[PDB]
Amino acid sequence: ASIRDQLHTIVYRYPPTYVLSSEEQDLVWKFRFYLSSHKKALTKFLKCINWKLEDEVTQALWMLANWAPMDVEDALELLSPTFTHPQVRKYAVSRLAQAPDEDLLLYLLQLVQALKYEDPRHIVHLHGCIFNLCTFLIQRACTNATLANYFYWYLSIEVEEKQDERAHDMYAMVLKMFLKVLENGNFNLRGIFYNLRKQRRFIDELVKLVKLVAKEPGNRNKKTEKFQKLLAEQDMFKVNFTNFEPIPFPLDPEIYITKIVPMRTSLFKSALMPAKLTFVTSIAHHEYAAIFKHGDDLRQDQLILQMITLMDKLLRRENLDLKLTPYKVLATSSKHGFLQYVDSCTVAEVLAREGNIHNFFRKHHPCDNGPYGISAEVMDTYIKSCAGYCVITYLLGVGDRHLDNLLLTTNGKLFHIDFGYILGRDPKPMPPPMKLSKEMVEAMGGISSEHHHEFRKQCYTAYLHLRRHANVMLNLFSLMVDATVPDIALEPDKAVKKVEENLQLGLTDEEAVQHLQSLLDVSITAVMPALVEQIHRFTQYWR
Amino acid sequence: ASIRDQLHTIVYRYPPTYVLSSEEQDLVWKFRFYLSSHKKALTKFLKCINWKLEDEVTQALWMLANWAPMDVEDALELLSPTFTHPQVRKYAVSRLAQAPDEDLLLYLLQLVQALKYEDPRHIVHLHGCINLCTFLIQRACTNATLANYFYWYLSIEVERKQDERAHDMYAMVLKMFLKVLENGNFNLRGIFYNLRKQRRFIDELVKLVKLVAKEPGNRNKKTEKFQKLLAEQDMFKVNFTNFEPIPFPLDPEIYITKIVPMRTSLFKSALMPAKLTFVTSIAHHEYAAIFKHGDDLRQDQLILQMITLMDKLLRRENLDLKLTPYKVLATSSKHGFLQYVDSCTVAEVLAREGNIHNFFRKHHPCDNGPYGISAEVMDTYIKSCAGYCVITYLLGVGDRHLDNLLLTTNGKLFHIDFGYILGRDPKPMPPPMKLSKEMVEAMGGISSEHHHEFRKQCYTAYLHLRRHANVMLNLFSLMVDATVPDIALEPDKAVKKVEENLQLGLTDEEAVQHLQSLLDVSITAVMPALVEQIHRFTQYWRK
Repeated sequence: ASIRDQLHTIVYRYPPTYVLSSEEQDLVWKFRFYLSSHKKALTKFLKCINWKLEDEVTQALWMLANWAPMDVEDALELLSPTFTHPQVRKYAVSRLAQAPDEDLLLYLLQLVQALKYEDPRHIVHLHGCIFNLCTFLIQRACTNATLANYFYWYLSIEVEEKQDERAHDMYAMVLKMFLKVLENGNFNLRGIFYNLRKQRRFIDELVKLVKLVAKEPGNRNKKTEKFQKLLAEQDMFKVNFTNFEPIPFPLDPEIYITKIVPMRTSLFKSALMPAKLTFVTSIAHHEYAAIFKHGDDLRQDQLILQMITLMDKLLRRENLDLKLTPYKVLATSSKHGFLQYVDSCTVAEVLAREGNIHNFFRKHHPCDNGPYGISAEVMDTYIKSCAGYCVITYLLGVGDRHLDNLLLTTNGKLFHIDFGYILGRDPKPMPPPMKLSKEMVEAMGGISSEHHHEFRKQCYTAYLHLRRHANVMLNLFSLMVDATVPDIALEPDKAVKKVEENLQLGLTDEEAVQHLQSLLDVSITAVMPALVEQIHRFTQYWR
Repeated sequence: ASIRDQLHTIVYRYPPTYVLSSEEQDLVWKFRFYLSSHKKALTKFLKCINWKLEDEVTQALWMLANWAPMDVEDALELLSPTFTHPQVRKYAVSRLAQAPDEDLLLYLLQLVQALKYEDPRHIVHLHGCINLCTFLIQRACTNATLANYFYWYLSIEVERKQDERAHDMYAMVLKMFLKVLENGNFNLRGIFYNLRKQRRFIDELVKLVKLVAKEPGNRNKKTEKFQKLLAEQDMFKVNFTNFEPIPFPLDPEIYITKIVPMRTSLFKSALMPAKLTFVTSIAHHEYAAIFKHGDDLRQDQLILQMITLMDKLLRRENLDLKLTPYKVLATSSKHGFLQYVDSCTVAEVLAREGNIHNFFRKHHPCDNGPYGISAEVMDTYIKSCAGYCVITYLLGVGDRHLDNLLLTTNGKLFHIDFGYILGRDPKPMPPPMKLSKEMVEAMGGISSEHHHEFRKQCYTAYLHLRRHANVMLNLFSLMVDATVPDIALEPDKAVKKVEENLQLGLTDEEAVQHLQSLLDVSITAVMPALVEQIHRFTQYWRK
């Protein structure tokens, strides 16, 4: 019908986790038969059928075979715990199979959690065969070396020591099966297996060394000295850190390492003391650095970093480059991992060493002409980084921000780090909704500036695009409900709702921008002491 | 042609005071030939041609005469010093001829001011005889209320070294007008007889009032004296206890027979206003007015004309914000009349009845009513609030306090007194928007449905007025040499101050955002909970 279409388009194209559809179910259904407008339609169609009858199930399943094929993002929802039925799940797996590896890696973290939701019987039967989704992950991980790397590391965190007992047992089973398939396959499959073993041996020895450093009494500098001496001690360990045979790096399976440089290694002023390491690579003695951190479970951080990477990709697709830095994390075990090292200086360091951010930029990229005697791109990128981070931190509810927590680079970028507080948890009783240092606002030229205005403009458009891609972020959050990420595990059932609450999906675009602006304004006013003075004066007016 | 067609629609609909299109006006010239499309086309056309010297002129008039006739507002701009051509002004005055008497009444204040602009010759040759001055006179004679206001607006102005000659011109003009009335027919003679009747009365009331001031002492003492001077028959040229019916200078439709002495009271203000009760010719109806001896009232009367103009525009849009444009006229500098509306000051309401709701509750209590108040009173309150906030913002009205704002039993809120205009405040700060704390509680505070409607009403009033910006700007233009206190300090800046609050550069949503921002600061300042929250947010980055 003429209007019939709009009532339905709002349903295909707006609600994402809504149970909202009810009567709609009967109407979508009657129209379900004539027109599968979009893949988006299909996810919606699915919701009403499995509701009870088998007669309903048979008709719906046929509808599915012919329907315009779902997008991976929607397929993700299908692996979700809400839909029991074997045919829809086979279907979700077929949709992923169609996907390219790069896309598969992004989601993989979620797919590993997705495993929890499949029937154990499929997993036990495959175990029986060696001694769809699960067979699929193994089959594909074998196909491509970097995928295998991630698959392995994700499975290991899961396997190591109520319903947990059941889930651990399942993961243990997947790992034994994956490892046994690899040992057995050919040159290409065995090659993968040998490499994983080399990483496994290397990390264990690395862990032994860090523990010795941890034990040695002393301040940062004395411990770092002990750490440097240890690396250089050859054949005190099962591995010789000064030389080894090439091992694909767990953060980046693409780079082999072969060496560490004992004297280049530092420890962070951070309170857990991360090593930095340098390695050399298999190529032309290149360096890599990474961090190695031995205090917390990096899982919450990989989730957030995965989230930042995803958002960066979506904005980049729409031709919005907020110059974000989505660095790499893996955890090894809970309690160790790596993180990518990006050349950066924390804001507090910058403030203490140079008077203020502008001075810092100006030193690295002076341009007499302007904006502030700083080359424009640097100003432009600082502005974009700020807006991307401000919106992304708000959406994900990142708490516990401070001057140690934000960093800068020489190019301009700002980014965040250390995502221990997430989804509105904070060590302090307050917000602000938006997280901006007085220093960051001053860095922008203050309240009225070609640049500050530019910063707000960027937040709003960033916000609008992110809102549009709510389906993927929400589906991914849905799969992390039993995830063993601390902040999520406090009320698992509330986590997705909170992300969704921030997305402000009810509101119209014009309305949503006003909302962000509102949050932005309180935050900036409380941070700037003249604005607080102005409010003090206004109260004073009415007397 | 097509996109260039859009750039054309851009020039007509958007600005009234732009210097725009200098190299570009000849571009407008090119498509103007074929496109005397609509009225707004014209005002722009004239701006381009006339800047150049001698033949552009003859071509333009042929074009003008051929042009789809100009709207009356456009006409207002043509009277100004920006256009000095005799022909164009003739045309502008022909446009005025088209206008209804009511529209004339409105513009007539600015129309009187318009006279200051050329030509001096017209006045002197019409005087010699014994087309703008002529027009105004001819029409004053047609309409009795028109004539009334014309007379009063003239007599104030006749009561810098180069401003001294304008006075001369006003004088020449008033007397010509008065002479036409003397020499006129039955009807003109009648109006004239009535204007004179009004003078004597004004002078006799002035004498009485001066004598109340001459006596020194208490407020009760001065009222006693006032009552006695009114009751004293024939100690004055006019007997105030009863006199021959005269049309009220404030409201020419009403005639007055007498004043009631015992009913008169004096106002709280240090300079002490008198409230008079008048009896009218009809059904012993009574009229209440205020008579003020202290200050020149031209500033109050501009603001009220503007409030009245604005109300009409809104209501034409069928937005009735339930503003109250009480009529004001200044007889002379240092005395005039004010329409009186039965009202209670907000300070007065608050001291007498604890809070504002109690006041509304006293008069219109409904048990299922919002606040134990009738639903309609709460609505009329919200709307008046909204209306006034925006109008006050636009006109930059200062010196707001709780004696300045009064409430009716009906729920309307309105602003009483316009000492400070166009941004001037005795006090050093805004707030840009004026809301007492008590007013917001009266709405039931920020998290209420009424407060939301109030804001929603603000934005909407604002958007609409923006659309009618041209009328207001032109009205203001003709007020540059006005003899209003606040225009006189910065004549050149005055128009620009109103135009700036209109924010025409902004697109509609940006405009709404802008207004949200001002409302936000203004309301936070006032509410202590909102201030404390800012305290806590500031505290967040401290440690």
